[PDB]
Amino acid sequence: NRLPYFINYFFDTYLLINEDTPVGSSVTQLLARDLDNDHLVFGVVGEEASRFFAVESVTGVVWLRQPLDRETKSEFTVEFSVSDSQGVIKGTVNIQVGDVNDNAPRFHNQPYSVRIAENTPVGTPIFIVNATDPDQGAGGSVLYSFQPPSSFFAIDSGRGIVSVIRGLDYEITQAYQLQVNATDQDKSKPLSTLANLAITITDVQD
Ligand SMILES: [Ca+2]
Ligand SMILES: [Ca+2]
Ligand SMILES: [Ca+2]
Ligand SMILES: [Ca+2]
Ligand SMILES: [Ca+2]
Ligand SMILES: [Ca+2]
Ligand SMILES: [Ca+2]
Ligand SMILES: [Cl-]
Repeated sequence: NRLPYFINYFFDTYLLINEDTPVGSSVTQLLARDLDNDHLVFGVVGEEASRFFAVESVTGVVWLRQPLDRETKSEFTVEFSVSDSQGVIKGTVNIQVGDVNDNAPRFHNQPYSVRIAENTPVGTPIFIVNATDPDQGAGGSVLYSFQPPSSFFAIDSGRGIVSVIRGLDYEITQAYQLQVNATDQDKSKPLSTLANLAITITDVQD
């Protein structure tokens, strides 16, 4: 009696599952060959595997039980089983959760407040802002801008540096309530968030 064996590509390489996959969704179908043409029955082995993947006994279709996330867990290995009526064969399948852009940039220590004198020289960096993004590639890289734009302050798109660009005057304007806007470079469906930045201006002699 000749034992059964798997054939699918994802026993040598890896199986990709995009993290947006609704639960109850089929992820693949396990395919095996018995040389003696036995009606094979498939299963899922382990408890790590079994709380993620349910396997249709006969068809070898594999579907998703608990939802996926790459922010939590990027990759993990799972072991599947196929029966010969007398003997179980199992094989190691490296899963890899495929990323999507489901995280808008997240600020740290907002709101923001700065205090500078009217005489602050033009080009003086006065604050630095930081927004993180955990996503993959352009989903997880940030670009800072003002919103609306400002005439008196700029912000470095790369490093999030708030510099002075037009000279200030206390007798004209004693405060400036700006909104820093952080955005990710995912060209198809991008995300963006806002932080308040309240620059108070201090009087001097003129
Ligand atoms: Ca056999
Ligand atoms: Ca996610
Ligand atoms: Ca993601
Ligand atoms: Ca993102
Ligand atoms: Ca990042
Ligand atoms: Ca003045
Ligand atoms: Ca003054
Ligand atoms: Cl805020």
